[PDB]
Amino acid sequence: SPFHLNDAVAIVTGAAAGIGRAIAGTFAKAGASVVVTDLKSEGAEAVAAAIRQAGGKAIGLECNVTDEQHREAVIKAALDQFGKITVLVNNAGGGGPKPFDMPMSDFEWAFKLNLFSLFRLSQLAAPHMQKAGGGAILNISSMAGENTNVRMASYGSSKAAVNHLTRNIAFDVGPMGIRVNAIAPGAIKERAILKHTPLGRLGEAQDIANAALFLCSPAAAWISGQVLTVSGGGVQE
Amino acid sequence: SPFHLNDAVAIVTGAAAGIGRAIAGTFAKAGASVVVTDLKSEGAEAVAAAIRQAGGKAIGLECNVTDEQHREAVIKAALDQFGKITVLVNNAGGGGPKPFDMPMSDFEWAFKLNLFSLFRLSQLAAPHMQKAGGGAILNISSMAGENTNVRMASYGSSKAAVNHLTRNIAFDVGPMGIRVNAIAPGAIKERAILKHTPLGRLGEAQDIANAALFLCSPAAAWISGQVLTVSGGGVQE
Ligand SMILES: NC(=O)c1ccc[n+]([C@@H]2O[C@H](COP(=O)([O-])OP(=O)(O)OC[C@H]3O[C@@H](n4cnc5c(N)ncnc54)[C@H](O)[C@@H]3O)[C@@H](O)[C@H]2O)c1
Ligand SMILES: NC(=O)c1ccc[n+]([C@@H]2O[C@H](COP(=O)([O-])OP(=O)(O)OC[C@H]3O[C@@H](n4cnc5c(N)ncnc54)[C@H](O)[C@@H]3O)[C@@H](O)[C@H]2O)c1
Repeated sequence: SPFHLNDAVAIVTGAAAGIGRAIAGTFAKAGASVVVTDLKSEGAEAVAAAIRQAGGKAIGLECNVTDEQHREAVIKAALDQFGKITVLVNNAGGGGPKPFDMPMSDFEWAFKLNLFSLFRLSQLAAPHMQKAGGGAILNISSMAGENTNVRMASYGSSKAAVNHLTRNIAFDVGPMGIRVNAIAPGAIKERAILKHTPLGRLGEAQDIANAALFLCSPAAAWISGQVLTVSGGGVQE
Repeated sequence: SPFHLNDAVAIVTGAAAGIGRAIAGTFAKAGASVVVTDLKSEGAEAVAAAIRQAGGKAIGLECNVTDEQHREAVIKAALDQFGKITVLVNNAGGGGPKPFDMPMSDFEWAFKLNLFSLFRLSQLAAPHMQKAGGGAILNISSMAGENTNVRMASYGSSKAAVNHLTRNIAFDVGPMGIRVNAIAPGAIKERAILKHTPLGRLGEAQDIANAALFLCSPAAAWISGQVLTVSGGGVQE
């Protein structure tokens, strides 16, 4: 079936917990060899070890995605261990509400963490994807990227930039055989949140991971440049 | 796995050819009992017979989706044949370039065919989907819904209303356990088209059917109100 990742090699960032952990484990179960990375070296090792215990192939490494030396070490470790790179999941990111008069370093950090990092990791992975005959990049954005609200100058604008980068670089890397899509996750684990969620329950990490698996699999081979919101039907961030 | 449709009953409209035919055959392979419907009675029967011959469960019926008597008969036949309805794929639609000074009968027909039909079928299916424990509605839209161009007054505007209807009614039926999503196909089957298509190839019916299966399966149980464009990375109609 096209919904598997047979013979894939997937790098997942921010994968020690939450969404990134669920994607790592789901991708391994679907047949991918997984390079599990996280800011915290022990958290990444834990998830890679759990994947190996369950029968999958995985290694875990420390990677601060804002550190160019860490980025290059992940690319090299994927190639040394598994010989190619075909999938990159840019899940590491962060931030949140901040006042309009925030220090400029806070505003700039949001772009370094949420945007400059993945872009650079996309640059680093793309030639190896092309040489492997194609691949898939997946960016984890945020519903703040399409929404408008108070205290969102840095978080909303940096995640919107992730969305627009996704749509644009699909044109650049399509001819290399590479698809690029994004997922905007909703609230993943109260009564207030449920009032704005038509499906009436909070999201699970597995919900994001199932959509990630689709967008990174051959079942989505002709889908690129899309931002898919996984929110239970809700629109409010 | 979450990408199967076991014990589902899916109504697919406009399913004698093209995208609807691929959805019907794909959904049956994934486990659904399929009610194949089309304006052309004999085309729908041929597709259902091929599904049965491949080992699936299907019946074929005539249904002009613009005819309220046909819409009621299809709902009743799905319940009479399989006892429930859990998936509705509103694929029947049409239209195309028309001059700005078109007869009003042409302008209104685009809304009768592309929008009023699917709204009514969604109304008729929804109470049965709730009694069956929940369900999924999938609307087949068009990239003309979000694009802007000449000669698009009726086709572009009516397909855009489908996109917005999808997002809005997800709020209404979410509490009934029903998800509503749309797929906007691009160029599904030249040099000019490929020039604006990053992935370098024309779209196939099976590309739409693979996305349809994802969005109607438990793998997308917390995805609603989305419009997924399947276009090879392209943005132009
Ligand atoms: N606003 C929203 O709607 C929303 C909601 C949830 C998640 N998200 C996005 O999803 C992604 C994952 O978030 P989450 O909620 O699962 O986070 P989480 O806190 O559950 O886990 C994040 C993981 O990433 C790691 N990490 C943090 N900074 C890092 C860095 N610089 N380099 C590498 N790894 C790092 C952490 O150690 C942690 O293990 C993020 O991009 C986040 O912005 C957005
Ligand atoms: N604009 C785009 O980019 C684009 C491209 C492809 C498809 N689409 C959409 O996808 C859907 C299917 O398109 P396709 O290319 O597979 O069409 P198709 O011509 O291959 O087949 C469509 C089927 O629908 C049936 N049909 C026509 N009118 C009907 C009616 N009133 N009631 C019931 N059935 C009817 C036909 O008999 C035919 O079997 C349509 O909604 C179409 O608008 C849009």
